[PDB]
Amino acid sequence: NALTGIELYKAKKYEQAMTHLMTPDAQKNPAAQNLIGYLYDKGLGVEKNAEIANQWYLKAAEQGFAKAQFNLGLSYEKGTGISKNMVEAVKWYRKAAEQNHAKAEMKMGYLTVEGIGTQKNYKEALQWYRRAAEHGDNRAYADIGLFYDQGNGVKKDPNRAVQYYIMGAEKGDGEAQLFLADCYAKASGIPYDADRALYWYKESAKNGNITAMKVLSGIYKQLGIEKNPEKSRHWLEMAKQKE
Amino acid sequence: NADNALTGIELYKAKKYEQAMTHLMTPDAQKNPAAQNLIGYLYDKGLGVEKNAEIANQWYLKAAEQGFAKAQFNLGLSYEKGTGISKNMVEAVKWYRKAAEQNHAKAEMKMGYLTVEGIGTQKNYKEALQWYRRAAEHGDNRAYADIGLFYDQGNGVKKDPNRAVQYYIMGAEKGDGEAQLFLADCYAKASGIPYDADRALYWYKESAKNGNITAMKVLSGIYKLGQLGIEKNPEKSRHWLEMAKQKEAQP
Repeated sequence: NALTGIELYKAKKYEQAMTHLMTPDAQKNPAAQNLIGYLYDKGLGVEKNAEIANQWYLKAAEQGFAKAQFNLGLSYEKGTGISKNMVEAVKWYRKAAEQNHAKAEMKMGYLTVEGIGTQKNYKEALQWYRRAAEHGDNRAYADIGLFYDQGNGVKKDPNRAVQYYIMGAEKGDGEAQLFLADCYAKASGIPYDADRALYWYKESAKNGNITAMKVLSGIYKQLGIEKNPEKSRHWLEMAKQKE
Repeated sequence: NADNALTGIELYKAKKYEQAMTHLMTPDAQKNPAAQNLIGYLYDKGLGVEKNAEIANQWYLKAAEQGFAKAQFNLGLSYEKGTGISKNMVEAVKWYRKAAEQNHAKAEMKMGYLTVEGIGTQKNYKEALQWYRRAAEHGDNRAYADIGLFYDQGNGVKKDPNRAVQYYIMGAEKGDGEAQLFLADCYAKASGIPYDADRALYWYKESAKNGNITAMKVLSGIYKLGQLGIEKNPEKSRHWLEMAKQKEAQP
C-alpha cells in the first residue's frame, strides 16, 4: 500500500517505507514512484544513486506527476546522474509548470528571462512569475515588479512595480521589502517617506537579510538621518562577512 | 510574444470568458493540459462557447491523460453525476484516485467518502481516514467534520468522544457549515465536552447561516418546542422551517 509507505517515510523508517512502496499496487502509484526516486536521490535507506533516482522520477513524470518532472528537470539542470542539459530541463520544467507547480513556474520565469534552454521571452516569463506568485512562491512578487520598473515586455511603470513590492512585503520577502524601502527613498512609484523606508529595511532584517546594508551603510555616511558613525559601519560587516 | 494558453488562463481569472476561449482554442494552447481542462469547464458552463457536457468530457480526458489532477477530478465527477456521459461509479473511483494520489484536495474528499461507504471500492476504515487527513492537509476545511465521525462512532479507531469534539471545534472555527452542527450536538448531548446551552445555540445558528439544512430543521424544533432553556418563539421557528425547505427549482 502506497499510503502506508508514505507514513513510514515520515517516521524515517526508510527501509520499511521502501518495502511498502515496492508493492505491485504501490509501484504503479506516481507519488510512490517519485518518493522511491527521492530515497535513492538522498540515500535514505539505500545508497545515494542519482541514476536510479532519475529512472523513478521518469516513471512518475511520464504519468504526468508534476512533482516528478520537476525533480527530473532538476537533474538535467544540476547534472546529477545524467548529462547536464538545459533544453531538456526546460522541457520538464514546462511540463510541471503547466500543472501549477510553483517552483517549476519560478524555474520557467528565470530561464525565459535569461534565455537558458529556451528563447528569451519577456512576455512569457512575466506570465510564469504571475502564476508562481499566485501558487504560493512569495519570491515572485519582487520579480514581477522588475518587469515594470525596467519596461521588459511591458511599458515602464514604476507605480505598478511598487504594487507588487507591497504585495511581496506583506508576505515577508526580503527582496520585495528591499525594493519597497528603496522606492520610499527615491520616490519611485510611491511618495517619498524616510520613516517608511527605514521601516522596510528593519522588517527586511527580520525576514531575510539581503545587501540592503550596502545602502544602509551608505545613507548613514541622507534620508533625513544624521550621519551615524556606528550605523554607517556596523552595517558593512554583515554586508562583507556574508559576502 | 506571450503564450496563448497562459494568456487564456489569466483571461478566465479576469472573468473575461469570451476573450479567454479566443486564446485557449488556438492549436498551440490546445496542447496545454491546464488549458484543456479550462476548455472543458467552459464547455460545461457555456461561457465563451456553446454549452456541451459531452465535448467537455473530451477535453477533460485529453488533460486527464496528461496527468492533470483537476481534469482527472472533473472527469471522475462526470462519471458520478452522469454529466455528459452515462453514470458509472467504478470509473468515478478510478479518476478520483488518480487525482487524489496527486494531492488533489477535493478528490481526496471523494476517496474518503467512497471508501467509508464502500461505493465503487471495498470499504476500508483505516484507508479512508488517511484520505480525509490528506484532504485536511491540502486546504479542504470540510475534512475535519468527517474525521471526527471516525471517533464518535469508533470506525477503525477507538470510540473517543473527546477527540471527535476537537475536530468539530477545528472545523467550526474554519467556518465549515457541517462541523458547527456536530459541535452544537456535542454541547447539547454533552458528549466529549461539558454541557453548555448558550454555546450550543450559537453553533446551531452559525451552522444554519452557512446553509446547513439539517441544522435548520433542528433549530426550528428548538425554537418551537422550547429547548436548551430559552423562551419559545413560534415566529422564528417558522423562519427556519421555511428556509429548510428544499426544492429542485429549474432555472
